[PDB]
Amino acid sequence: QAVKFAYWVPNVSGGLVVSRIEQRTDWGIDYNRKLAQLAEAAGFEYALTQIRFTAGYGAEFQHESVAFSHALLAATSQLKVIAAILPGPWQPALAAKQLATIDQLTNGRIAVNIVSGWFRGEFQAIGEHWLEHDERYRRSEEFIRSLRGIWSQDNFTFRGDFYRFDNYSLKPKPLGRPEIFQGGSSRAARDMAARVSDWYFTNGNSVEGIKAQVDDIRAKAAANHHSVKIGVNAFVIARDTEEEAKAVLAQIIDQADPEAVNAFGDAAKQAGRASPEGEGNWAKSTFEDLVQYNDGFKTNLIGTPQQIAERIVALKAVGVDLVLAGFLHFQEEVEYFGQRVLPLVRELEAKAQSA
Amino acid sequence: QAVKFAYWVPNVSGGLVVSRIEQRTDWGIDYNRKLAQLAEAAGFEYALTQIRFTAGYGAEFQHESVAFSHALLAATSQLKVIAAILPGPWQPALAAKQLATIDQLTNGRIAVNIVSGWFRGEFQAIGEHWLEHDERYRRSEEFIRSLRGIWSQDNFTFRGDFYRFDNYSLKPKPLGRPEIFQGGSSRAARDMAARVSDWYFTNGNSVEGIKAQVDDIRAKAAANHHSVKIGVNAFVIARDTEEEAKAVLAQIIDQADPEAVNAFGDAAKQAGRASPEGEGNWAKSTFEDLVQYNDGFKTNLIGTPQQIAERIVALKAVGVDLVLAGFLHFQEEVEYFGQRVLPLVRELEAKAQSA
Amino acid sequence: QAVKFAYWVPNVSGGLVVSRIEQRTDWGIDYNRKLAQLAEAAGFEYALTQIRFTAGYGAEFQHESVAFSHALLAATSQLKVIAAILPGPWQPALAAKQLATIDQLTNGRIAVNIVSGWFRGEFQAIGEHWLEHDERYRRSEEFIRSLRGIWSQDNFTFRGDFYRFDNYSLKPKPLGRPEIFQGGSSRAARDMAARVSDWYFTNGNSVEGIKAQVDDIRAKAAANHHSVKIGVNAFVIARDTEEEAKAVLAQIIDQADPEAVNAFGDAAKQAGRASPEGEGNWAKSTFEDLVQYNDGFKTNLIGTPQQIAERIVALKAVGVDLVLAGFLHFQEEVEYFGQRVLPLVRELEAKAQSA
Amino acid sequence: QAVKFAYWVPNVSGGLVVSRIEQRTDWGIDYNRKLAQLAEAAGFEYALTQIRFTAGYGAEFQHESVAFSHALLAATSQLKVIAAILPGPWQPALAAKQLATIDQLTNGRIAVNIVSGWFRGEFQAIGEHWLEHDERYRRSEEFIRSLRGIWSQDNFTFRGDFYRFDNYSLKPKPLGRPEIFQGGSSRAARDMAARVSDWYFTNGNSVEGIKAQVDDIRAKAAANHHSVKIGVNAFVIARDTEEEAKAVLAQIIDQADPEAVNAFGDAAKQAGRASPEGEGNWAKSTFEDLVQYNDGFKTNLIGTPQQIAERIVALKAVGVDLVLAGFLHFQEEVEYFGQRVLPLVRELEAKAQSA
Ligand SMILES: Cc1cc2nc3c(=O)[nH]c(=O)nc-3n(C[C@H](O)[C@H](O)[C@H](O)COP(=O)(O)O)c2cc1C
Ligand SMILES: Cc1cc2nc3c(=O)[nH]c(=O)nc-3n(C[C@H](O)[C@H](O)[C@H](O)COP(=O)(O)O)c2cc1C
Ligand SMILES: Cc1cc2nc3c(=O)[nH]c(=O)nc-3n(C[C@H](O)[C@H](O)[C@H](O)COP(=O)(O)O)c2cc1C
Ligand SMILES: Cc1cc2nc3c(=O)[nH]c(=O)nc-3n(C[C@H](O)[C@H](O)[C@H](O)COP(=O)(O)O)c2cc1C
Ligand SMILES: [Cl-]
Ligand SMILES: [Cl-]
Ligand SMILES: [Cl-]
Ligand SMILES: [Cl-]
Repeated sequence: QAVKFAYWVPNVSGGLVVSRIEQRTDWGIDYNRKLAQLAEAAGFEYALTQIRFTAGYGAEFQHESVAFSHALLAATSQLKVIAAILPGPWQPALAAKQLATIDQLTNGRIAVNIVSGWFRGEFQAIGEHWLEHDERYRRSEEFIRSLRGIWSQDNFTFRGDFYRFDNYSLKPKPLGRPEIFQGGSSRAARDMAARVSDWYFTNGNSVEGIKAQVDDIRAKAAANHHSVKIGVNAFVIARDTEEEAKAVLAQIIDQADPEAVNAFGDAAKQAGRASPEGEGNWAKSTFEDLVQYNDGFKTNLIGTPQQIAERIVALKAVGVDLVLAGFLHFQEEVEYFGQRVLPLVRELEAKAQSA
Repeated sequence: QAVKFAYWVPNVSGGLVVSRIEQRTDWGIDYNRKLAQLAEAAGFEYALTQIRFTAGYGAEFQHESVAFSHALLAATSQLKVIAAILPGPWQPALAAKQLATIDQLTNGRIAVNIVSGWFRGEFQAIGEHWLEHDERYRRSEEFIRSLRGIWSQDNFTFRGDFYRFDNYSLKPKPLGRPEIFQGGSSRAARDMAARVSDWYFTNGNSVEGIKAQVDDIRAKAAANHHSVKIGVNAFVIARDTEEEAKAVLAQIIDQADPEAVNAFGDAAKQAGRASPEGEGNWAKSTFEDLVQYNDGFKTNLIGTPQQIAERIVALKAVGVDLVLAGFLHFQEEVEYFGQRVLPLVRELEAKAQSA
Repeated sequence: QAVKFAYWVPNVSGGLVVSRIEQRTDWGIDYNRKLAQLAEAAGFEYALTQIRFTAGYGAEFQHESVAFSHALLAATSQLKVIAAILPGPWQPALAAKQLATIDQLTNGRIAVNIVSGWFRGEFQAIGEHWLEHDERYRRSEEFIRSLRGIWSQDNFTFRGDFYRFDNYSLKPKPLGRPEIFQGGSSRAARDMAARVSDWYFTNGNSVEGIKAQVDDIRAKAAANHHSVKIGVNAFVIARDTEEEAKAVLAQIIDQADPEAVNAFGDAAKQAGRASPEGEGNWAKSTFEDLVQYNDGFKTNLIGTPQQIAERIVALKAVGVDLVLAGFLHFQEEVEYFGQRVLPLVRELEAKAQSA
Repeated sequence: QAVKFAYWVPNVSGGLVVSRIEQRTDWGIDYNRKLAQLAEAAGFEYALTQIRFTAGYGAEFQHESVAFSHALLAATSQLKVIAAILPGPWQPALAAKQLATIDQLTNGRIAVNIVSGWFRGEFQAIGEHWLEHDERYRRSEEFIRSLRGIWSQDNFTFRGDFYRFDNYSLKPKPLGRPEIFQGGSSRAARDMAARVSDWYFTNGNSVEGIKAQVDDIRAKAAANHHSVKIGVNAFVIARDTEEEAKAVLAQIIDQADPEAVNAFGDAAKQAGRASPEGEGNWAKSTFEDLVQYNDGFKTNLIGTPQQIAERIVALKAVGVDLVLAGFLHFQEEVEYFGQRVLPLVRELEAKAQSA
C-alpha cells in the first residue's frame, strides 16, 4: 500500500541525461557506494543498475551490471539492488547461479531486471543475432521461467525454444525469493509481466499514458491468476521553488549533446516503433524527451517538494506501486529527496488512510 | 625466478578430497574471507576458485566462481584471485566485461582460469551441447583470443567458428593486463597454452610426468615465440613428522566416499581418456588417486616441512614456476605452511643463488 | 532484350488465389508435369516453385520445392525451374550441393529463389527462431554469397555472422552458373538485390510503384558495379473480351474465403509493415489485393490479349525484364497465353525494333 | 524369413574401394540408372546412397544422396532406395518434408539411412561444430524421433536438446511408413538401433564379430519392446573359381592408393576409436582392411558362387537379415550375382525350410 522508491544507479559515465551539463555525479564505485548508503538512509528500497555492453546515449564507460550490483550490496545493509540482464549475451544457467551466490553473500538482497533489448548495434558488435521485437520477449519469458524454476525446484526441467534444462539441481539456491523486474512498455512487455514477472517497470509518461498500461496489465494478470506490481521512471528535479526546478530542466535540455541524442533516437526505433503495434519505449519521443533516456521528464516530478509529493500520490491513484527516480546531482539530490520530498509523501498517505 | 604459490579456494562443500574424513574447512564466505587473509599473510600470491554448475566429486554445494572471487578480492589487499570459467555456459563478451569491472574495483587483482570441460552430465543439465575433446579446446582458444583482444584494443573484430566480434569497444578495460590461466594436460591443452595462455595449470604428477609436459610446451612455445609459465597441483600434507603426514593421507583415502568417487571417475573419462592420444587429466587415475580430484597426492608434497621444501625445489628444476596447493584443514594448514614450509623453500632458493 | 516470362508452379493446394472459386488447377505431380510441358511449348522460360513448410485453409498441402522442381525438370527439355529456398530451415552447404547435383542431372536448368520469410508461425512450428525483418535479409545475403562462392570456386572460405565455410570444395559443381533470384520488396530486399542477386522478383504493383523500385535498385547496383534484372508478379486474366476478364476477377474476389484472407493478411504484417520503413510486401494490401497472395491483380494484366500485350510492353519501358504470371486455370490459360498473348508481345517488340 | 539384399550405389567417383585398379563402374546418373534397373532385375530389394559433402577416401566427386536417390527411384518401379542423411548439415523438418514429397512421387519407395558422422574435417569445412561421439548419436536419435513423428501425426510436438517442433502438421505425409536405417557399430549405435530404428546397418566383420553385435542389440531391443533388423556390409567378389576371386582381391589391395588409405584411416579415428569403449567403425581396421572403406572384405563373400551362398546362409544363422553388397565392376557383377549367387541362396533357404 505505501508507495515504494527506487533510484537509477549511475553506473554509466554520462549520468541519467544525454547532456553536457555539469553534474556532481560519477560512475565509479567510490561515488556509488556512498550514494547507495545515502539512498538507503533516505528511504529508497531499491537501486536499479542498467546494463550496457558498449556505449550509447552518451555513456562512454559503463560498469558491468551484476558485479557492480554485488559491490553496492556489500556496501549497504538493507538496500535491495536490481541487476539488469539482457538475454542473448547472458544465459539463464549462469545468471541463476551467479545471482544465487550473490544473494547468499548479501543476506538475500539481489534482484534482476530482465530487459529484452533495443540497441541492435551493440548485439551485432558482440556477435549476437537480432531477434524480432516480440520474439525477444518470447526469449525473455523463457529466461524468466528458467530463473524462477532453477531457484525454486530441486530438479528443474524446461523444454524451451530458446533454453533447455534437464533435471538441473542448483545448490546453493538463493536465501529467499529474488524479485524479477522487467523493463519495456510494448504489448509484448505487458503480456510477459502479466504472466511471469513480479514488477513491470515502464518509461516516464503522463498519468493517462501510465493508467492505460496499468489497466491492460491488471486485466491480463487477473485472468492469468498472477500478481504483478508497477514501477514508473521519473527524472526528479526538486528545488525550493518551482522556477528553479524549471530552470534546471531548461539547462539540461539546452546543453543536450545533439549527436548523442539523435544517434540514440535512431537506435531506439528498434524498441516500441518496431513492435507490431508501433507502441512502446521511445515510439513517441521527441528530441527533448530523449535527453532523459527513459522518457523521465514526462512524469513531471519537477517543481517544489510539495508539488512532487502531490504528483506521486496522483500516480498511486492510477495503480503505480513504485517511483523509479533519476537525478542530476545524485548524492545531494537523493539526500534532499529523503529529507524534503519523501516525508511529504508519507504525510499525504497517512492523511488519506485516516479518512 | 622465485617459485610462486597458489591455493585452491574451497568454494565447493566437500573441500579438496572425496572423503568423509572430518575437516576444519568450510565453503561459505565467512570461512573463505579469513582463509584468503591467512593465505596472503602466509605468502601465497594467488587463490584459485573452481567452477561448477552442479554437484560432482562430493561437492553438493558450490559457490559461483566469479562472484565468489569478487568477494575474496574485496576482503584482501594484495592477494590475486583466479576465477575459473567454462566456455559454453560462459560467453566471452560477458566474461570480458564482468572481469574488467571486477578488475577496476579490485586494483587489478582478478585473473581467469579457462577450463575446457569434462563433466558431460553437468552440460546436459544446463542445456549445453557436448563438443568433442579437442573441439572444446578449439572453442576455449577462441574464447581466450576474444578476452585478450577485447581487453587490449578498441574496435576489436574476430571472425571465429564459435565467437564473433565486430568493431567491439569495451570501456572500461581492465587496469592492466589480466593473466590468463588454463587447466588441462592433454595435447590439445598443451598446444593451446603454447599459443595463447600465460599459465599452464596441470594435475598432480611425478617429477618425470611433469617434466614430459614442460618439455613439450617449451618446444612448442619457442616455435610460436610465446611465453608461458607452469603451475602444478599438489595436495600438501605437512606434519612435524613424516609418519604423521602419511597417517593423515591414509585416513583421507580410507574414508573415501565410493558413490562419489565412482561417479567422478566415470565422468572424468571424458577428459584425457577421450582425447585422440588417450592422455590427459585422469587418464591414469586409480580409485585412490581420484580421492584428490586433481591427482594432488601424486605430487608427493606429503611429509615434514623439510622434505616438502626439498621436493618443491626439485619441481622447480624441471620447470615448475608455481605450486598450486590443496589442504585438508585449510585455515590451520595455510597458516602452518607460511610459518614452517615456505621459509624453508626461500632458504633453499637463497642458498642456491649464492652457489 | 526480349521480355521473358515465368509462371508460378501451383505446388500448393488452392492454386494462386485465396478463393473458393472452382479452378481447373491442381498441386499434384501429374497435373504439374503436363503444365510444365505446356508452358515450355507456350514460350515460358521459367517456372517458379513456392516454398512452404505448413499452411491452413485451402493451402493445406504443399509439395517440397526442391524435389518438386527436380521432378518438373525431369519432365521437360528446355524449361528452367526456380526452386524457392528459405534460409533458416535450409542451410547453404546442403542447398549448394543438392542444387549442383540437380543441375548436373538436368542439363543445367535449375535456379534458386531466396526468400527471406514472413510467416512467423511456420518458423515457430519447425523450431526456428524469428529474426528481425532486416536481420533476415542479412542472413539471406550470407546464404547467397555462400551459394555463389561454393558453386564457383574450390577452397571457398566465408566468415559470416550466420554461416561459416573453411576451404570448402564442392564436387561436382553445377554444369553452368545457376541464376539466383530473390523475392521481397523492402529496402533490405532492394539493397541485397543490388549487391548479390541476379534477379529481383517483386509483388504486383502499378507501373509507378514498379518504376520506383527499379530506379532505386539501378542506382544502388551501379555503385556496387553489380548487374541485376527485374521480374514482376502479375495474375493474368486474358479473355476474348475485356468484360469477360473483369467478370472472372469479380468472381474470384466475390468467392474469397474471408477467414483465410484475414489470417494471411495478419501474418503478412511481418513482411513490409515490419521493416523500418514500413514498406515492402503486403504493407499496403487491402482485402481484395490479398486475394492474390503476391498482389498480382495490381499489375492489371486483365483484359483482352491486345490490352495485356500493350501493358506488358509498357512495363518493359520502366525496366521490367520478366513477367511472372499466375493464372486461375493453369493448363488451359498457359496454352491460351502462348497462342493469343505472347505472339502479340513479340509482334509489338518487333515493331519497336523497326524504329 | 528370406534374406534380403542391398547394393551400395556408386554415387562417389572412386567406386567402393580406395584403389587405383581399373573399374567398370561410374558415378554418373546414366551408369547408375542402368545399374539400379539391373539390380532390381537381379533381385536386390534396396539400393543404399552414401552421403558426402566433400572428398574423402578417394571419392573426388560425390552426387548428393537425396536428389540422386530420387533420380534412381524415377528410373525404377519396385526398387527401394535408401538416402543417407547426416544430422547437422541436415535438419529434420526439411528432411521430413523433402522425403515425404519424394515418397509421394515414387509410390512410397524412399527410405533414409541416418549416419552420425566420423569425418570431422568435412564438418569443419561446412561450418558445423564437432560433437563428441556419443553426443552425435544423441542428436541422431532426436532426428529419427522427429522424422517418425512428423510423418505419422498431425500436430507433432517434440521438445529436444537439438530439435524443437511445436504443433507441426506436415502435408502431404508419406504414402505409408518410410523405413529408417542407421549406420554405425559402437555401443551408442546399438543403443539407438534398439530404441528407434527399423534397421541397424554395420560394417563388414567376421561371423563372430557380427554375432556379438546382434546379441547385444537383441537383448536391448527386447527390453525396449522394439523391433529392429540387421544388415551387414560385404564386398562381394564372386568368380567361377576361388583362385580368380582371390587374385582380384589381391589386385585391388596391391593397387591401393596409400596416401588416400592413410588419410582416411586417420579421419576414421573419430568413429569407433573415439567412442568411450574404443569400439565401433574402423577401430580395428588395418591398412588392408581400409581399402574397402566399410570393412567389406572382412565378411569374406569372396570365392565361388557356392561358397558365397553358403557363407550368406551362415550369416543368417547369427541374425543377419540383409546383406549389403559392394562390387568392383558394378553393372556386370550385379547381373552375375543375380544369375549365379542369389539363386543358390534361394535354393539353400528352400532346403532349410523343408527340414
Ligand atoms: C525502466 C527501464 C529500464 C531499462 N533498462 C534497460 C537497460 O539497462 N539496458 C537495455 O538495453 N534496455 C533497457 N530497457 C529497455 C528494454 O531493453 C526493453 O525491453 C526494450 O526497450 C524494448 O521495449 P518495448 O517493449 O517498449 O518495445 C529498460 C526499460 C525500462 C522501462
Ligand atoms: C588445475 C586445474 C584446475 C581445473 N579446474 C576446473 C574447474 O574448476 N572446473 C572444471 O570443470 N574443470 C576444471 N579443470 C579440468 C578442465 O576442465 C580440463 O580442460 C578438462 O579436464 C580436460 O582436460 P585434458 O585436456 O587433460 O583432457 C581443471 C584442470 C586443472 C589441471
Ligand atoms: C515473387 C515472390 C515470391 C515469393 N515466394 C515466397 C515463397 O515461396 N515462400 C515464402 O515464404 N516467401 C515468399 N516470398 C516472400 C519473401 O519471404 C519475402 O522475403 C518476405 O515477404 C519479406 O518481404 P519484404 O522484403 O517486402 O518485407 C516471395 C516474394 C516474392 C516477391
Ligand atoms: C553401412 C554403413 C553406411 C554408412 N554410410 C555413411 C555415409 O554415407 N556417410 C557418412 O559420413 N558416414 C557413414 N557411415 C558411418 C556413420 O557416420 C557412423 O555413425 C560413424 O562412422 C560412427 O560409427 P560408430 O558408431 O561405429 O563409431 C556409415 C556406416 C555404416 C555401417
Ligand atoms: Cl513508453
Ligand atoms: Cl594429468
Ligand atoms: Cl510490394
Ligand atoms: Cl565395425
